[PDB]
Amino acid sequence: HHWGYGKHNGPEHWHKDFPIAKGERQSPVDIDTHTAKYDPSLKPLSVSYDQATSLRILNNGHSFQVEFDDSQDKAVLKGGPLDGTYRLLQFHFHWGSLDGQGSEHTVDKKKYAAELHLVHWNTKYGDVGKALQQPDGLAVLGIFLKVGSAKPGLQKVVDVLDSIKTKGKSADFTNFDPRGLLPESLDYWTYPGSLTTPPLAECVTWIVLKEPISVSSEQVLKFRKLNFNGEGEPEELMVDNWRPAQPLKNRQIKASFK
Ligand SMILES: NS(=O)(=O)c1c(F)c(F)c(SCCO)c(F)c1NC1CCCCCCC1
Ligand SMILES: [Zn+2]
Repeated sequence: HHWGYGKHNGPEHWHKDFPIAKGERQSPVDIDTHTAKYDPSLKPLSVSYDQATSLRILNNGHSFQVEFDDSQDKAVLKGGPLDGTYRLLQFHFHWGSLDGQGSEHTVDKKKYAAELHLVHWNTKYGDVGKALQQPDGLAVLGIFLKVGSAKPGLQKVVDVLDSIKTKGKSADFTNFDPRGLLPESLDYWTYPGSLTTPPLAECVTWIVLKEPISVSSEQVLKFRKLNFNGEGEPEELMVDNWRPAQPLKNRQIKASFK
């Protein structure tokens, strides 16, 4: 609607329209690495992206999102903390105005320049809209971005952003391989949480990778040239589209490693 990221419509306002914003399993959170307990019962994640079919990229006025065909079992996530199979629906990012900010999760209070979310839904619920109504409906793979060397697998995304500068713009984006956005290691933390944007539904198993990816200053600059506004309204750069850390409450963050 009118929710967004500014002073008058940002995260501190969302609770008026979405009261679960003050719920018991909200995301993101700070990852206290000394308190997260290694769980030797967790499994390696299985990330099977070999058959992914990207379709389109879209400026939705909050972020940009790369969508996939999830009408069968092509790109799927399973294992780790998950039971059953989760299909990849879309990925999007959160980023800052300055490199010292932009991530939603934090690690010992450290903020990363950006955070990538690969959003998957549990096939036992048949469609994403049903899955949003279930505590185990979605699995989101979160990957930190730091600024350093370019990520070559990101360049195709960055090069299309000028064709989707404003809200409501989209572009075919076929043949994109999300495998090129992953770091080497799949070591992760996991905890039960929520969407980080309205409706803030408490339906997500979070899987946050420990190893960040590096992206170049030029790449992240291109994110920051996007607009929150649509073609013809005052220009508002799309930056600082992150929700800060929420109370952990009665949750445990588990580590897959160490
Ligand atoms: N971080 S996240 O996964 O919760 C998320 C955002 F933070 C976003 F800012 C966005 S962009 C605008 C939301 O409509 C997003 F699509 C998602 N993805 C989902 C939320 C919207 C509901 C539709 C389908 C689930 C994906
Ligand atoms: Zn997100």
